[PDB]
Amino acid sequence: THLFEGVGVALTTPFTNNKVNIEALKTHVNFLLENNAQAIIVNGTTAESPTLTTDEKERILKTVIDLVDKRVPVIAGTGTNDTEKSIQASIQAKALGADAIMLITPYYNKTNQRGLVKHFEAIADAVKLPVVLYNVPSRTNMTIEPETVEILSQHPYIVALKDATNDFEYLEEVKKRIDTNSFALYSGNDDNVVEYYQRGGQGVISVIANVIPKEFQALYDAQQSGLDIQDQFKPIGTLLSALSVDINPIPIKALTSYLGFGNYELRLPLVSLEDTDTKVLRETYDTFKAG
Amino acid sequence: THLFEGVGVALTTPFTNNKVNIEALKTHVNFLLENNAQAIIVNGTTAESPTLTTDEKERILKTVIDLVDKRVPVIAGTGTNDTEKSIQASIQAKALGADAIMLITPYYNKTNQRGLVKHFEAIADAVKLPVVLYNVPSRTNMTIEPETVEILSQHPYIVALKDATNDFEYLEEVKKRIDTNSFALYSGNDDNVVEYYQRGGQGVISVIANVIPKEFQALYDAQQSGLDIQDQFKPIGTLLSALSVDINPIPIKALTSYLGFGNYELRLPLVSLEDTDTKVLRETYDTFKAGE
Repeated sequence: THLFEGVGVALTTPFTNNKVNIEALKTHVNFLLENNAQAIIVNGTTAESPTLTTDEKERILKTVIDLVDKRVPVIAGTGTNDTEKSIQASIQAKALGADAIMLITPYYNKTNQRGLVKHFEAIADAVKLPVVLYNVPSRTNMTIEPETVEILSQHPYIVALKDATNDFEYLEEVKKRIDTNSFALYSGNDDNVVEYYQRGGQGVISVIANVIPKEFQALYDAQQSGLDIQDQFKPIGTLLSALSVDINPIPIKALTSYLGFGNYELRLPLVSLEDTDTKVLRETYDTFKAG
Repeated sequence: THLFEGVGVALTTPFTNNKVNIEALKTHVNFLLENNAQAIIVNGTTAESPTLTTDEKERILKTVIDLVDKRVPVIAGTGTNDTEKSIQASIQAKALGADAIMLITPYYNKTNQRGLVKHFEAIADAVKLPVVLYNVPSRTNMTIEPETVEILSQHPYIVALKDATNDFEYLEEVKKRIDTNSFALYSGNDDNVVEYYQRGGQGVISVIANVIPKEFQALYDAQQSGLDIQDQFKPIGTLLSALSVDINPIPIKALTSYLGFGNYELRLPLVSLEDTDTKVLRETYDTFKAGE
């Protein structure tokens, strides 16, 4: 079947004075579960994984796993641009209790399509746990071509794709090529959801659900039931345009902190929004909530 | 005032049965020095730094430094998308004796221009060695804006830019803003050197100079003496076209192994060329050499 359907949260990392704050992470995760998140996706870029130490990643994953306590799937981002290191992080995540792992394509080194297959399959064979492929060309400069998706979807452990392609010709080429009964397609881009849902996607792995999980999941449920969400989505679109102001997770963290999850901090090389922009974004959020 | 001028080599890592071949590293570095390479850039993408263990990176850089023995600068690629990590690798590089560090912009996470300054300067302040900034939007998806390049050149230890934008309006905008007498502009794209040299660049940091260092440096020496290199470049251009068959360093290692620097191996996620393509590529090298 599927790991989940609807909204997964690309969970942010709460910092206090540059330290991971466990009490706040616990509080955030519980807030997510209570507000209908269908999965917690851990240590992705939204969590700033490129600057987390291996230890922090481990502390964060175990905390999430143990708190969530089997309530929804916990999906650990473990792939990096190094295949051996990816195998090892994946193996360790399995041992900690992850329900699944998520593997970005290589980046910075990149690789070719045949090299992708080798890489993804090496890790999936080693770990034998559901694998969510992650394709985001605006951060990797490479893609998982549709024919590469069919090949990979044929692997018994590789069951899903987070597609932040934001390219609807590519989604259509992928659907023609897989079986959604057993291979799920999740948008990696909050603001394409109305069309992504309408085109047969299984849900979304979401930034904005870090702070509006209830209304984002409720948007999914509405259309799944047969309703039109094109207009319903607008007030959310307005909030998403405000979030456009800088590279994720620089803006979203202004909102997680605003809700009391960590201070407003980002680890170098990221930097927090300046005062003016922080205030505007928070106000745009308050405005969404009143309505 | 520059670290070097002309051709620096983005050094490739020699693997034999998936292990760094130290004697081949040594033989290769002497080959480069003897064919007038002007600098050696260690542990970059061309060296497959993303798949090297911390141990390997360090054995590789210690070998190069001790062998080069201060003959040309040895510039350690140390930057990564991770500031803190980048600082510690850079302090370790200095302690092994590197002359300069190279610091690509962040990638995957990326950052904005303001954060770029904080990233590069925090490393620059902490290591206190000459820094070469490296901008390669086709692998990072971000850029160091000309006005950002300007700001960073004020920094005491930021002395150069390896520029792989392959964008000449960009180049001219950066020239307008910095002083090339004290801030060097090195191309990072082997195939634009003819234009890069006519527009006042200080050299190149090169992939193909892994195997034809003598020719590639002589091409620079030629235009520098006031000779036109446009036509003289073509045979080199022909070889580079053949090198674009796949993603660096996948093709170049088909040629370094060919010259006996390691076997033709790449660490996953990269894979070697199919050996049919490996054959075409080697013959094309051979054809370049025979033309001589």
